[PDB]
Amino acid sequence: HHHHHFNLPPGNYKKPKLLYCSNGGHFLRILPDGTVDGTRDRSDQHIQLQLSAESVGEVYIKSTETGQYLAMDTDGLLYGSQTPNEECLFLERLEENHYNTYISKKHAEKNWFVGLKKNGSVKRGPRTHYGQKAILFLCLPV
Repeated sequence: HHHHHFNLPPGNYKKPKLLYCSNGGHFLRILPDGTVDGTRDRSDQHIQLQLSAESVGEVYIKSTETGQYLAMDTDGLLYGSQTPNEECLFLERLEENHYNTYISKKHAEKNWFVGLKKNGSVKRGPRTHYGQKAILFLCLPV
């Protein structure tokens, strides 16, 4: 049983990508200390990510620089995990036909997305929802 639709973006896990949030034009970054936030500096060595498919529609977002896994905790907070756990899986879905959205699999029913606010700060799960511009990402080439 699904809580969401199954419109998926075509395969793009071959090479490393940059998760660009159109909302404020920031790049998703996972700092060495496990901190996650946004930055417009495309030359930043920590915005380069590598997605991997676990199950059709399920992905892992990993830092090529530090090797950390993007993850969302029970309070809806994003962080960088040293090991893959059930909080690192995201349902990568197509939104508005051409954007990408990443839903916490663990909290899929509550509709918790990966989102960046216009000031580049990470948005909290419960504060995200369909229809926002913070949940709309685009995988750009490194």
